[PDB]
Amino acid sequence: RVAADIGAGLADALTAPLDHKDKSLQSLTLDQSVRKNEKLKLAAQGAEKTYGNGDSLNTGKLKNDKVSRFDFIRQIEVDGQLITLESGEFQIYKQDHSAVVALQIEKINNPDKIDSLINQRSFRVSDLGGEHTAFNQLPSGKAEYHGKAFSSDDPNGRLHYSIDFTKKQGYGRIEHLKTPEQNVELASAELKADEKSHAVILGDTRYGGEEKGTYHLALFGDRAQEIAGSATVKIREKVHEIGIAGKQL
Ligand SMILES: [Mg+2]
Ligand SMILES: [Mg+2]
Repeated sequence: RVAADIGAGLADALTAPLDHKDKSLQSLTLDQSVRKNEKLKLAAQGAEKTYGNGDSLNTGKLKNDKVSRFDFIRQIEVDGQLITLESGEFQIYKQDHSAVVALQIEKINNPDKIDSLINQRSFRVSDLGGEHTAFNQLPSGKAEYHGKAFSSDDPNGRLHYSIDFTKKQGYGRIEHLKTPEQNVELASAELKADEKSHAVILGDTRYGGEEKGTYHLALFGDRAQEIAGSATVKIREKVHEIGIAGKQL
């Protein structure tokens, strides 16, 4: 009930201009969710907007600490035809300094009939952004983060994570997902700078006392108020992706 209470933010995000006085995070650049030859149509609450690579999503209009959901289609022009490559649901979790996007795919183009769709489900974490914390401007001390872990058909996992800025080390946990084996250790890993000199943590996921995949957490906010990113976990023969985001209380 509370999770489903997203106000009128979906229609508003699709139809309103960026207003930097709106509640932060005010916008997210869409880069991973739509590639340069593609277009992404998001629809909800009676509205629709077309996005291309590099376009801004107006997260300022969306509810904080909730997953906002949009129906999407992904299209491309190929050989004189407008082809739908994917259709599904675009899920975005909004915080004060950060946002993370996951895509639940429902249909893809038929590989043998490109202008028709077939059912084929998958789930991936795509865009991740906000006010990145500069690695050279990290806060002092330590911090604990609480928030959401969301995977395919399961938005009710929890994230708990601890960073010691002085030791430049982080570790944490994914809890409460319905699939037991998704509730991985986010094993201790080094806090370091990425290519853009942003503070990030790249670590292993573990379950059953073995490595099962990797996780990526980026720090956001001038005091690293928040973290957001993704985790992968291999369960049987399949790799599962999990969106994760949290904030200091
Ligand atoms: Mg544009
Ligand atoms: Mg930067």
